[PDB]
Amino acid sequence: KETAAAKFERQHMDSSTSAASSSNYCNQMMKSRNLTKDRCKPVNTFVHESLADVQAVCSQKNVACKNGQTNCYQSYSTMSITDCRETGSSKYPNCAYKTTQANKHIIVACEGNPYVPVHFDASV
Ligand SMILES: O=c1ccn([C@H]2O[C@@H](COP(=O)(O)OP(=O)(O)OP(=O)(O)OP(=O)(O)OP(=O)(O)OP(=O)(O)OP(=O)(O)O)[C@@H](O)[C@H]2O)c(=O)[nH]1
Repeated sequence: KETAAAKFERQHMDSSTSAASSSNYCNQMMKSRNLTKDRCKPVNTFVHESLADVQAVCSQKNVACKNGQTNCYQSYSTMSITDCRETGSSKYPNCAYKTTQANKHIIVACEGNPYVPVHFDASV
């Protein structure tokens, strides 16, 4: 059974220098990571850092999660990321995405023991 930490790696982890793909990165990535199987996931960020660097964020700046839980953490460093946002014309199961590359501070929710990223909350 897929753990929350494993699901965070599948949905958000793309360790590389930055986005690389043969075509539209977000279309290819959201499909291959199975983020378009039951619905078009409307917004999804990929993080192009090492897993260790992303896991380390669970000990960085504690911030309120958007839902009001208090187990969110903001990276001290900017981080190479790629935002995927569903287009207006995208309708499931023909999901389409616009790709936005950025360097931003990420905000993740962490849980468990070991305390590890389980949710991507925002970037700033
Ligand atoms: O900059 C951003 C903003 C958001 N995300 C997403 O990332 C996931 C985190 O991972 P998870 O394990 O958490 O996965 P899930 O992907 O199942 O989402 P959650 O259960 O956490 O709930 P939620 O945040 O309410 O999103 P939904 O996708 O259910 O739909 P809505 O946008 O509300 O549409 P609506 O207007 O009602 O039709 C989602 O929560 C969501 O935050 C990014 O990547 N980057």
